[PDB]
Amino acid sequence: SFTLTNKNVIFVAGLGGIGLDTSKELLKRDLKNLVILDRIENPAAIAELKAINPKVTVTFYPYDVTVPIAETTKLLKTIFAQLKTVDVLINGAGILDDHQIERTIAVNYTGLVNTTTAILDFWDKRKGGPGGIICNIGSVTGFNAIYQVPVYSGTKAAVVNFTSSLAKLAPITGVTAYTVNPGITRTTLVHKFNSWLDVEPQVAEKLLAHPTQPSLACAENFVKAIELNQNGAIWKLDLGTLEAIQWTKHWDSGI
Amino acid sequence: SFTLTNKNVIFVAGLGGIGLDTSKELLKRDLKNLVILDRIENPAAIAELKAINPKVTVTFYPYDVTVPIAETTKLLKTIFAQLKTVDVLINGAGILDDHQIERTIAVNYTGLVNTTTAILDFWDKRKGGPGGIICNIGSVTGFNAIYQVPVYSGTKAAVVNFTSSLAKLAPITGVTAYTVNPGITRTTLVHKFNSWLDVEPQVAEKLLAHPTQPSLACAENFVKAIELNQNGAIWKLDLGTLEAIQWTKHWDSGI
Ligand SMILES: NC(=O)C1=CN([C@@H]2O[C@H](COP(=O)(O)OP(=O)(O)OC[C@H]3O[C@@H](n4cnc5c(N)ncnc54)[C@H](O)[C@@H]3O)[C@@H](O)[C@H]2O)C=CC1
Ligand SMILES: NC(=O)C1=CN([C@@H]2O[C@H](COP(=O)(O)OP(=O)(O)OC[C@H]3O[C@@H](n4cnc5c(N)ncnc54)[C@H](O)[C@@H]3O)[C@@H](O)[C@H]2O)C=CC1
Repeated sequence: SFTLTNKNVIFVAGLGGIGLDTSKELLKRDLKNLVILDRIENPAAIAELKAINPKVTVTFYPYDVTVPIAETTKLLKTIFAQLKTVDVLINGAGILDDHQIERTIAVNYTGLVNTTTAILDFWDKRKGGPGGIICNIGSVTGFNAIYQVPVYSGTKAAVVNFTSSLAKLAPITGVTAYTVNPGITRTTLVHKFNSWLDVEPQVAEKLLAHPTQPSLACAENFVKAIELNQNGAIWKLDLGTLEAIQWTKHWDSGI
Repeated sequence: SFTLTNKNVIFVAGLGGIGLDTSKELLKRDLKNLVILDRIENPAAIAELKAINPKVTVTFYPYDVTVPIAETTKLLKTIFAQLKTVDVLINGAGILDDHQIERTIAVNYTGLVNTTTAILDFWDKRKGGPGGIICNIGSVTGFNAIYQVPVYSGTKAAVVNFTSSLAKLAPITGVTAYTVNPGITRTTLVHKFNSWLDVEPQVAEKLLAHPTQPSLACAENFVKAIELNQNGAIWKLDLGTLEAIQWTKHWDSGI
């Protein structure tokens, strides 16, 4: 059975609203190492995380997912030299700002793809690596968009589809994967944000008038999903529950 | 009832395998103008297109969809100075090469989004424009991936999701939209191509063992879908036919 006990986890975007709560939730278990990679530099959050569980070593490295893949490789080299093995990679970076088209795509899709691609060099069983687990943070918008943020939603559709494909490639690579797709979660991401071409200037207000869940509840279900360790899962973390999507079979390549 | 008669159409990627056949099919109708934008330079094809229908004016402009949006704006300014009005925009650029991660995303999703965003400056009714129609070329891989090209399939998932959102924004912008999503079509795109991290080196050979359709049949159904002019349609152009797809409602924002 899978357990987080004595595991080495890399958490990209571990200091954000959902990230920090998920990091705190993870530290209730006796991981060996929790390595947080983020562009947020918050020494006080790191101090808090180090204080939760004395049995876990918490390390922070500054990281911007939009750098070229060679730079990600350089940092992974440093982290694998420090840890030797990495069991789980959580790719959680995301921005919500449809005024930033290039950056939305670079952070939410390209960066996630590149960190995954870069860690496959250390883990791919075809290269003699040990395999690994990838947990990608998608979004319910990858199933059905928030149409007022069309660019963002399309990036999340890409993450869901890409992750489902990674899971189908597990037999070849040895790396399993799944998405955790939160519903609307109360963080700074959704407190105030820009709709594409300002189609809906009151998008944040309108969205937050409907049901949401706190980041603590999302984090609880995020770690429960990790512990279930189900390759190919399309987990939905909405309104405080943990559910899973049955993706519609519209077409099949035959291969 | 919508008609292509006397319309002005901009077709990005109108000279490729599907593109050129669709351009020929469009010229069976009495368009006012067909403006082909592509990075392919094929003067013989442009002369051939001009000769199909003497009532239509065919103009070619070299164009690479990966340029920054301000460049696309400069080109569109020129086309609107040339023709005054544009009725339909077809975004059809695509590459299939999972060894080119950044370029696959830049061509298949970012470029499409940018051309759409640039033309909205001219068409958005909130900018005093006349509205318009956007036809985006997706792919069946946006419904269900070819998992051996996970980066490409994710880009197409993004196009389908983004286009659906454009259609929901029509009441605000005046710009309607739909995707045409071909199944496997016999063009040079699929004769030989690279899988992500070479997970499947014989991906083209394996895929081509399964059913494919001619690009001419795809083109016939592409123009039929344009003539149906259904805002929000998700068209599947597979095995020589045209069918709508009903997208599953897994989640709803409430707005
Ligand atoms: N809050 C919500 O309603 C939902 C959030 N999501 C996703 O959850 C994840 C976290 O979102 P929240 O915690 O709500 O937002 P947030 O804004 O508090 O956190 C975003 C996280 O991404 C990191 N990040 C952003 N750009 C980065 C870059 N270039 N390099 C490295 N890290 C970068 C931030 O520093 C932070 O760790 C994102 O992937 C978001 O798209 C999914 C669905 C719902
Ligand atoms: N052939 C197939 O099985 C399928 C094709 N598709 C899509 O259909 C479209 C056409 O593909 P095919 O005709 O089969 O392949 P193709 O390789 O013959 O045509 C690709 C087209 O995209 C253009 N393009 C590529 N990069 C560009 C750039 N940077 N700027 C401007 N134009 C650029 C090419 O010059 C050409 O017009 C693409 O969007 C492709 O993803 C969708 C599903 C099935």
